Amino acid sequence: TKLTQNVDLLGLLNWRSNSQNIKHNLKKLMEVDGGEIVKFLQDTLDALFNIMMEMSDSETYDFLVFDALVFIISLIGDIKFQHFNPVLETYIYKHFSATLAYVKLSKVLNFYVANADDSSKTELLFAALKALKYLFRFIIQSRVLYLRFYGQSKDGDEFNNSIRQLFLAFNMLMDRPLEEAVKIKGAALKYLPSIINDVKLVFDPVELSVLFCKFIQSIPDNQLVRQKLNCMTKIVESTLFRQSECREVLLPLLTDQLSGQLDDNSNKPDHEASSQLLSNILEVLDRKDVGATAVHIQLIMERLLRRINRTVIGMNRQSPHIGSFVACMIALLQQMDDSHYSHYISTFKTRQDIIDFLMETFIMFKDLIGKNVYAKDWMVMNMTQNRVFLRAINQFAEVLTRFFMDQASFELQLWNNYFHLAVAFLTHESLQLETFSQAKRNKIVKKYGDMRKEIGFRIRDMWYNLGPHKIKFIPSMVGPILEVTLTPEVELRKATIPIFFDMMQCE
Repeated sequence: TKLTQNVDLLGLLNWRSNSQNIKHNLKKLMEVDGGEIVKFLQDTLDALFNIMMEMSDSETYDFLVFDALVFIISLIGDIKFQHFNPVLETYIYKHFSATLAYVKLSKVLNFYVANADDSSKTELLFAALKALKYLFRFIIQSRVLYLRFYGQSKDGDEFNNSIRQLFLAFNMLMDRPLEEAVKIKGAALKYLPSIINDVKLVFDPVELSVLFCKFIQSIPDNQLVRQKLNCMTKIVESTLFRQSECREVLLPLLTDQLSGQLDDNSNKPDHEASSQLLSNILEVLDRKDVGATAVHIQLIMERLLRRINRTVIGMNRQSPHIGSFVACMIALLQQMDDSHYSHYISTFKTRQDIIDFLMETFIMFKDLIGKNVYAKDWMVMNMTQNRVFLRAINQFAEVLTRFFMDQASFELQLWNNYFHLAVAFLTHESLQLETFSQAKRNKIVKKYGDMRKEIGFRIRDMWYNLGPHKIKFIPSMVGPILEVTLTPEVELRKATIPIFFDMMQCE
């Protein structure tokens, strides 16, 4: 476990006397075995730093050493080599002693990205794309080491610049024709968001946000849809916990790309990745102490609901992962508050437009409750979505009231649809269902109450409020009110039968 079989390594150990073959040894490093390396890799790192504080004037050696360490870390990525990382970070954060190397390293990266069209530099590029996370971690450590060693950076600004220009070269690669490096472009988008949680330390988070923003617009906007979605997933994942000052600026970009995903009619395959976004975004929104988001959920509401309803009427087919999108929209309006329904979801364009939107939503709810997308074993989340339907459909009852009694002296037909939903929802989850156990009864009751009670009371009181237009309704609507009157409970049945006498007197 100490004995080593290699000449390149050993000569580099006394590179101080092998000051000549440093170039040669470096040219010979690409075939040094991983086992040969791992024994004293950190020691190679220290010798490497000695080289870089001394012989930086051989920026040829900067390239060579750079690719050598990239080869080292790419080696380290393997399952055979996942295990040294504790030693790695220990050295990086206890014995790493490089101060200005990070400048040189970012510099070499910028060279490589600049010289990207060269096929000989392509693989060095792509390997660096793989190792970006460690590369940046080391550049962080070297930079902050320079910082403490010098107290502060008189020129940290030009460092931030280094970041920006390097980003710009990246941007123009994405502007460059795809056929050059389509693979490495995907690899880029994949591995860049690694660096951001380390960018946190030494940077303006808003600037990083807008950086990746510009990056995203730089995409050829008919390519790498799955790839870009996974990338932006890794973005939304991290540093969105540092919410307010990246949320607000990333978010519009996020909506742009997902709404491009919305309706192009090539949209069909990305469904999965769109679902991941939709999910992660709003669930971290519900992640409590990330910050205040009611406005933010408000925005997402505004410009994604009619969208997603259309979507899942198109995602309609039961066989696919439609249910995931269901989870999305429910959780949405679950978190999202009544106020926000009132905000603009109440406040759409010319009235008949919102009327059409509502009728679509209702016939969707009918498509949901009838033919639930669930195997009846997820009754937990099933009951929950019952709750959110309860709440949302309530709020829709109130909007239809506040805008659609005889103040709108007319336009009273849609309520047939309405009450169909009202009952069809009411038309399951009955006494025998809880009867599966007493535990089943009481679990449902304690956790949830008896939703049927207030469902009935809502239909009841809105029936009262329906006004003398009831005459337009009775003979048709008499169907459903028997289901509710037949409801196996006691109370709401007592509150429900009088409806008979009510339209009895109206007629």
